[PDB]
Amino acid sequence: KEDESFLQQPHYASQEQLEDLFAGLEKAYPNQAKVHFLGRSLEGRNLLALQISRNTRSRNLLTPPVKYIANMHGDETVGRQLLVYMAQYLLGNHERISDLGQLVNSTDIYLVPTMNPDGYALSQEGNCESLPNYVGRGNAANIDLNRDFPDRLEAQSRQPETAALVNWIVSKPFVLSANFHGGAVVASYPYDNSLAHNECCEESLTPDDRVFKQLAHTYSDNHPIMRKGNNCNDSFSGGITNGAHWYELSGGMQDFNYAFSNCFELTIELSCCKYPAASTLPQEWQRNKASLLQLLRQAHIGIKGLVTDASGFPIADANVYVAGLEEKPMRTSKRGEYWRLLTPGLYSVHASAFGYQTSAPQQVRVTNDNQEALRLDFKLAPV
Ligand SMILES: N=C(N)NCCS[C@@H](CC(=O)O)C(=O)O
Ligand SMILES: *[C@@H]1O[C@H](CO)[C@@H](O)[C@H](O)[C@H]1NC(C)=O
Ligand SMILES: [Zn+2]
Repeated sequence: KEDESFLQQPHYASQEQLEDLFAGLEKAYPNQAKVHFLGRSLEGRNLLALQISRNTRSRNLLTPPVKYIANMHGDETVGRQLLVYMAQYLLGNHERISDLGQLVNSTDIYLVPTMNPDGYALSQEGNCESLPNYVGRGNAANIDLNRDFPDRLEAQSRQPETAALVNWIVSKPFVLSANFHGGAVVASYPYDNSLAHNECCEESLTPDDRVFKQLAHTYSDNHPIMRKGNNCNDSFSGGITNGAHWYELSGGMQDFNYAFSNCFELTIELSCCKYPAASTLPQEWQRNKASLLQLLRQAHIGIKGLVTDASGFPIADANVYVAGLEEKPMRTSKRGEYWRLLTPGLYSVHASAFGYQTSAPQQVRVTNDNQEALRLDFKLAPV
């Protein structure tokens, strides 16, 4: 069975240990592991993302790009190690274990163990609670990166780390995403704030709330402890919550994904203790293992397709609308691809684009039973 050797030596991987491991994977696995440079922190540390794919050279048409980010708050560390574990796990098992082999073949996966090296470096292993000043939580300038992203409710010069990720997030048609935090145990989804700007305990839901709730439940349902809902003195029905309803915050990465791209990002809290000890890590792995795989496979629900010429040629930046979800259109990729995550049910989908007559609508029955999103294409005539 499984090659999970990465557990035989519980410890937190340093910046050097991380760069070193990502290079090894790249040479260990020439065609499926590739390292991407996103940028650098204030203090020179590399912000890196390991891509895993069927073929790292390109992205197969209609393969969903997805990302996992961790450790944006430097003192919230478990997610960090879990992503380090995932990388090894996927690679070293994908040819041996069918499910995984199939996961990897069908999904374009990016792993970012840390997004705040400087923050991490300043944090102290063992601290369940953050430090004085919230040192380690924010970056080297002590600003909270989860307040530093553009807000949907209203041109860089943010923190290096923010800017890097902003650039990245809009650079590819990411379909699904999650970022990991510590302090509590719960699956949180958009929106994190509202026009009312309420302190807490008031839902600020998303047009795609159903799907979001399905995503959050996918992770929590598969997490033996999160599923409970009464962790760290918190009470979260079904182990999930709306960001805003928990408490509002502005400038977060989560809502930035949704509002400025196609991407559907969840916020996931892994532990009550922000920075637990290594010996804890092997347990955290076994719990989150299923929830991290199953969530990834949620990037396959709904539909996907091509908006194309009469020349049968891809229209980029086309819009694909779903009746009742018209406030969140999908914008096609340069190759005219789109993936529209959907809850089970039946929908009328249509596509439009400037200089093109808006397509006639198509009705589709979305059962999320099969391995890959239902194909559904569009040809548009120029006006
Ligand atoms: N209440 C909302 N909107 N989100 C909770 C998750 S992010 C939060 C908690 C964390 O850092 O883990 C933060 O402070 O950024
Ligand atoms: C994944 O891709 C490999 C190589 O293309 C192929 O041999 C295999 O059938 C695919 N599916 C898996 C690993 O289940
Ligand atoms: Zn956090």
